[PDB]
Amino acid sequence: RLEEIHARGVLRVGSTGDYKPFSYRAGANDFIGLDVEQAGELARAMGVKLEIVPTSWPTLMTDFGADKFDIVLSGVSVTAERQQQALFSVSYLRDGKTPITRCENQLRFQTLEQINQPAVRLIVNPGGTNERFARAHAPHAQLTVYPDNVTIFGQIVSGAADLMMTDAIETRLQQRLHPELCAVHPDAPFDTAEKAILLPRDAELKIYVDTWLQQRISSGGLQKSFDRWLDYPWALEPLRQAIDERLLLAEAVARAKWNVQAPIEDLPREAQVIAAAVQQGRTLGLPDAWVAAVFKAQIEASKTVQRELYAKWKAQQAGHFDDAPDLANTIRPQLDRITTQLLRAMADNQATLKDTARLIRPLEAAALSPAAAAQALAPLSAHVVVRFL
Amino acid sequence: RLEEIHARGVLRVGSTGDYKPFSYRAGANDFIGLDVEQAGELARAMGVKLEIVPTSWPTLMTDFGADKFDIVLSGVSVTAERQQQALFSVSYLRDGKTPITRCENQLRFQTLEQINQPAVRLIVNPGGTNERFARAHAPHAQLTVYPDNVTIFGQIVSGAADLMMTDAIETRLQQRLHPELCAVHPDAPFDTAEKAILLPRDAELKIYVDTWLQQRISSGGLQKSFDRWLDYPWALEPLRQAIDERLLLAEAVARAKWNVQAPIEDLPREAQVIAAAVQQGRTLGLPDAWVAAVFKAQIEASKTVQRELYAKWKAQQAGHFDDAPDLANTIRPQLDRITTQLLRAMADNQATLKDTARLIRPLEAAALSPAAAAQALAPLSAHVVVRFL
Amino acid sequence: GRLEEIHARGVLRVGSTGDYKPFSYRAGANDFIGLDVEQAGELARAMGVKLEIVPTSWPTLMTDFGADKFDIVLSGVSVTAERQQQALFSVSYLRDGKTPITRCENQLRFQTLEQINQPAVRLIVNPGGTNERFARAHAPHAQLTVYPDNVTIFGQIVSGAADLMMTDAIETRLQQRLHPELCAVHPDAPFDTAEKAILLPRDAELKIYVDTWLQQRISSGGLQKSFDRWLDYPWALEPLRQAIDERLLLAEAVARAKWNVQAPIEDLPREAQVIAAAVQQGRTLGLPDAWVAAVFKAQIEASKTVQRELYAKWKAQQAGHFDDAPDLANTIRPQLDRITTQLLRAMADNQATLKDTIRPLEAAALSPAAAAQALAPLSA
Amino acid sequence: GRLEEIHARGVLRVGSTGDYKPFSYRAGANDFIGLDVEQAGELARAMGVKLEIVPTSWPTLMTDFGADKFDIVLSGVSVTAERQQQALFSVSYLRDGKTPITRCENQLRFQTLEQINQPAVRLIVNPGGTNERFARAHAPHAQLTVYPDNVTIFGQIVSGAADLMMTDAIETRLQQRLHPELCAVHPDAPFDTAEKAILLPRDAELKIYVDTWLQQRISSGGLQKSFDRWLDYPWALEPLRQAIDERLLLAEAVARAKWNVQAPIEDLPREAQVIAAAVQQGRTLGLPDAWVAAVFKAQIEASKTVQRELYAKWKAQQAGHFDDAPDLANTIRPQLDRITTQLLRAMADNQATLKDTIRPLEAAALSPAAAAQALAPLSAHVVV
Ligand SMILES: [Cl-]
Ligand SMILES: [Cl-]
Ligand SMILES: [Cl-]
Ligand SMILES: [Cl-]
Ligand SMILES: [Cl-]
Ligand SMILES: [Cl-]
Ligand code: NA
Ligand code: NA
Ligand code: NA
Ligand code: NA
Repeated sequence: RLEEIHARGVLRVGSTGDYKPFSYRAGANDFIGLDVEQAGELARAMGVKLEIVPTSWPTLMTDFGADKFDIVLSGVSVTAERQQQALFSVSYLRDGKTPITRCENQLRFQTLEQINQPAVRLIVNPGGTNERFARAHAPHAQLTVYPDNVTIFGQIVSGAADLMMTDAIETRLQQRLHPELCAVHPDAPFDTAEKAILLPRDAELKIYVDTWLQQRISSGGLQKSFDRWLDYPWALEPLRQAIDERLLLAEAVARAKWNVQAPIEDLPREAQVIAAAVQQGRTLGLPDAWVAAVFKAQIEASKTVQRELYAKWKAQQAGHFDDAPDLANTIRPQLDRITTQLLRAMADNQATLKDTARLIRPLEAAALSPAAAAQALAPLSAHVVVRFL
Repeated sequence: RLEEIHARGVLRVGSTGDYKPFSYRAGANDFIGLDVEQAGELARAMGVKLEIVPTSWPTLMTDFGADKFDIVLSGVSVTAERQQQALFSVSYLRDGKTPITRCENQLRFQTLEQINQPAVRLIVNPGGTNERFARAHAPHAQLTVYPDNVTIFGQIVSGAADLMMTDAIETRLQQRLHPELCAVHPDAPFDTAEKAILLPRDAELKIYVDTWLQQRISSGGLQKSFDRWLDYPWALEPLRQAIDERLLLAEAVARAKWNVQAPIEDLPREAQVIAAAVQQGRTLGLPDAWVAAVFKAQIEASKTVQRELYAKWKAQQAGHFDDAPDLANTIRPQLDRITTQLLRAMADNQATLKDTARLIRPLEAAALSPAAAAQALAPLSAHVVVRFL
Repeated sequence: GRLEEIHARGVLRVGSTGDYKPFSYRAGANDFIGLDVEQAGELARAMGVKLEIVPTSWPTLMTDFGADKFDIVLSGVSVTAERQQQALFSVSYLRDGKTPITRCENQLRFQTLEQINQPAVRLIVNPGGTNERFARAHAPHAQLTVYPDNVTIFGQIVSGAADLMMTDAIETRLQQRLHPELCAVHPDAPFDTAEKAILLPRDAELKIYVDTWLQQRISSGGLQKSFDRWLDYPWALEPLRQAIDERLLLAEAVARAKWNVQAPIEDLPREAQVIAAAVQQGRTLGLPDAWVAAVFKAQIEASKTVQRELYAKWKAQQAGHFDDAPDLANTIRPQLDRITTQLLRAMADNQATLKDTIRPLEAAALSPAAAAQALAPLSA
Repeated sequence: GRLEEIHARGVLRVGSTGDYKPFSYRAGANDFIGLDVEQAGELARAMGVKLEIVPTSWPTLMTDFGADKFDIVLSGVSVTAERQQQALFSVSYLRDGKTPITRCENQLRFQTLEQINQPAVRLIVNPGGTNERFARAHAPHAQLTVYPDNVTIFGQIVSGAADLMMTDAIETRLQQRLHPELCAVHPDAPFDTAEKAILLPRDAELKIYVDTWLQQRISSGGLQKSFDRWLDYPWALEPLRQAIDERLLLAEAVARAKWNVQAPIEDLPREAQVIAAAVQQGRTLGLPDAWVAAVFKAQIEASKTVQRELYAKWKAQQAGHFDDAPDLANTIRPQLDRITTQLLRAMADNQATLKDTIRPLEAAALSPAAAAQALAPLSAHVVV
């Protein structure tokens, strides 16, 4: 197998994309997380390209049998069912299952006895170890099997189920994401399992991966990676998406203004944007001085992109952009939607935004203008956020 | 002393008003809580009126020495400094100090050793046992002293301090109020203290109070009171304040409209109120159908008050109300402020509003119109809140 | 159960340290006395069962609890959080806490925890305790010897071997009476507060039972009464009683030895010497002679009653020679003279206490008549 | 410390149950052997300190840990969450878990947990264990006897007293060799998974030390090697050795008794009868007589060497009469005949195993020469 990879020139890696902090699909061709980073390092070490292949827990082993990928790096628990068809690496992590529920009912679900009874509405994603564990250790409970995820933890928030039981590390993270949810004794889970790399029945590969892993572990490199991706501000990932998406749109804004040969400064639009942001921010209890600064920065950043393009296009004496979207009817609506998103992210994650060596990953739109990207983030640096509050 | 009370005809009771669930000043002449209810029962038993006298922890004993009140019922810990000047009753409760912090950092602050070091930002209210305990058992930490005890737990939510150490029962409550906060091992506090009634140096009174208390305890009456005031929806208390204050203003609205003999229906104002509420609600992620229903009800309730008054005043041939405030300039502004408050309370406490035998205390404005009061609350009954979500 | 498990087993097992007058004192044997032993009694009666005191100590307190060696603990136990981890408590029957005890000269040297907490000062505590925890927390700079017997620990202060101890203010009220040289430091204004309550296991129905019982006792004045009794109780007399007891138990050996040589029981020379020597020694302790003579006459007559009963028994059995019987002149009579000393010193301390004024001696097992004889001149 | 406290104290204290071949077996005495005893050894050497095995058991495992009876535990301990509460673990040196073992006829009767979990079936486990927890969780309906000795528990299945046991697949691979009548049930496909690792105390510097040590051992093939050694190790011979040992230690009593009557050491009648009776009994067990005779000749000659050494010692001391010396005819010789039985049965089981292939007997304390004599005809070459 190891030769087939070297020949094909590419490591195909299964990843569910549903399991923060291991493997998350933020969109696009944009997977992030611990096990995505590791897949990266392994590819580099073999001297080949990486390809993430999407999978899911229900489809995991059938996708393996169809040879859709070479390995799976996705916070996979070593289990015996899986050992039937597959090899595993040495473990890189030790975890296992603990409950997550609304913060009121933490005491209602301390024990498997408390949990295993017909009163209780249990929820799991399908295919999983999470499904197997719920069927084995809580049969009497009422089990809905809910075939989506990231939004499965919504079902508990909204009272539609009572609790879920999942890996204690998933639970530590989801309690940060949903403040209304709480992890149940995650330092003392109900059981133990290894996390390791799913491999095919090929011993030379297993030896390769294991040697690789043991090196990474002993040298501190995995420990480092674990620190990064747990202290990673998963909560700020929407905030980042909003700032990012808004800036990338400045390209379209420029195209449209260019066609009408509008000037870049549009003082009416600036006043409205800021005035409307402040109003919306007051309803969310944000202070106005700060909201204004934030949005001033967003505008100034946009305008830097615009100015760079206008310069370029004046030099070209460029003409008319044919599939440029409408400013009033398409674009400006999108921008106003994002303003909302951005303000809400500011409102929720005021604490998370004061931590300092817990820091966001870099914007896509530094590709477009690194200067503009800096401008946009400037008033969300911890020091100014503390300055305001 | 017991005779001086009977003579004066009034029991003067210290209460800090800062310590849910014992003693809270919701405004006004409006104290509520366990120890306010108890002060009530003691007054009744002596056959006298109750007067709450405001105090605070910093002023507690000086206010006692100035004979500003007879006793103090306010979740007061028995301590030796206080025993110097004062008697105590028998205990009605046994507690003591445990940390509260963001749900992430539960594990960071399990122990006093973990807590007592210069990295950590500790916060306490002044005057207290809480201040004395933090100075004695955690000197190396950074201690900000933040002189308002109701909004102090905001400072932790918002990352401005790391944790607070306070009575484990206060911590049980504040974790319910702020879902993002979590109590640290409140079943296993760092220490123990009695809660009891602060009394003056007079033995006949002490015997009276103690006999009273022992009766209340043995008969189940205190146990009952404890159940009530812990299951009391403290979270919904602002929501209730907003609905209440808004309805009480309908009295002013009627006075003003009466002077101009305006009609009660104003369909423009109705459309604007609802339209503006829905908009604001969208920014808070409330669903619009529900916000509209809620506010329809608030309007219909206002109009019921108006109609009752108009009828009354036609019968009286009442004249002109001289100090009636301006509708456009004074009143309608206030109403719009309260709309904001009300929406935010809806946004936060969607879960709390689905619990059913945890129910709010009755509105002040049932004095004005019980029918209107019913109308206003109707679309915040659990069944309709669940119907919408 | 738990309340049912007790009713079934037919016995209430109660922890008691036996080291903490006036709550719980082990005078020997199966012979516990004090406030909390009396209370354990009343609770047993109320449940309609027998009482069994189970010995414990402060260092072993909670491990003994976890091994289910007893049902409850009644022993002047402070409510503390460590103990609340494993256990329930009753309602408090007392509110107290820690205050210093020191020699009466140095009362003013140790008014405050600042005065106390410094490296000059020699502090002493019994181990296991709240007393140990409090000394470590509130006086770390002082020099701390940990002295593992709580009854004779107050001797160490008297004798200058430590400067002070810090303990429950009620313990301090008592020990200042027992050692006239020691004085309680502001016991009406202790350094802190604690509840005393009954340690219970994690069973709510029992807690409700005990609490209802206790609240009754408190509200009716019955606990207040019990407190008055057991503080005004003449604790001073307990060594005197131990000495009379030990001396009488030796009459068994005396008889064995005399039997082997078939000596007669009455020995008028020995009687005169014993009394004469007691009186002399008593004069040095300022005891009046008439009284010492009476006391020791009684002790002699009591011894002889034991002897006579045994001689009768042994004549009937035709018992032979007792092989491991100690020598009279060389082993036994020395021991008797040692105890005479102890007995006289106990008399000398408690001359006042013996105007005010009892359960049986251990040696009522041997001869109840002799035991009566021995106590007779400590009436009145 | 902790690593410093060990270096200071000069000794590594290691828990071992002594009940779990091939990891940890207590043959007696201060005589532990196995994979994890060998490893404990290597770790001690690496720290530059002496080893002390501290006995423990599964029921007492964690309480003994909390009482600080030892530093670490190396005993084929599964990583479990209960244990993680009080304790750290090393990296795993093995991945295993539970599979059935039963008589070779009933292999097909117990393929699945469904087949196993029902009231017809007589299940057996040792207590304290993961083995007990797993049987209670995954097979409640079965009849569960809890049999508190883990070495002879597999006898109960052989003898039909229970139907099967469920235990670590590696334990099952070994016990099927030891009892030919028993068979492992799909040990390449267990019902579940667990790590084996070293139980450590809450001290991170030590954990780093042990882990670095272990990762080296693993990556270099040294643990794989050690696994091969201790599975191919002739465990069958350990009872045989116990019987030779016990029999020789009795020669001390034999001498005491003969000394009191000043009997001579050589007794050619007794020799002929011992050998004659052993051969007869051996024929019923299908042992060949020539070999049994050799073995027992050696046992006799070895006994006599002990006797001679003691007689010499006692003549020099002019020792007198031994007062609590047992009777020869009535107490001792019976015991010797009981052990002969044991010894022959151990020979009968391990005829194959005695084509392969030792440490000292306990009775080298008594006479090293005699101990050599006793073992001499169980060198391969004499099994001609
Ligand atoms: Cl998994
Ligand atoms: Cl207080
Ligand atoms: Cl405490
Ligand atoms: Cl205590
Ligand atoms: Cl006295
Ligand atoms: Cl195990
Ligand atoms: Na010290
Ligand atoms: Na005194
Ligand atoms: Na053995
Ligand atoms: Na069963």
